[PDB]
Amino acid sequence: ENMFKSKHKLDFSLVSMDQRGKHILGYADAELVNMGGYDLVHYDDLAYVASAHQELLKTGASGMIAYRYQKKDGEWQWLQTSSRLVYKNSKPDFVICTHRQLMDEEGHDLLGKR
Repeated sequence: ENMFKSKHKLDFSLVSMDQRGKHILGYADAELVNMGGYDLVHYDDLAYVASAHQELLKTGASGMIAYRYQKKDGEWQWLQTSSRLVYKNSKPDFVICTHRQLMDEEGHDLLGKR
């Protein structure tokens, strides 16, 4: 359903985002090129995304229960992301992420459980 995917480097910087994700967030391709992994992450969620970044690179998978990504209009879009390392050859190559939109009341309910 309203789930979208995005490709990232191992440092979490954006490589690609599907059209559904760009419609939800409101950004064009030129606005997301060479965009850092924490660029649009809410200040209150920097440490949380950072720890899931460490779990991802050490284990190969990670799950972010609820965090905030700033939309182009200024509003905050709560997300629920599942990250995984994709292997080219037999080395970690890039990161694939599967997100899901969350309502404001839903993301704030998960804030105390993440």
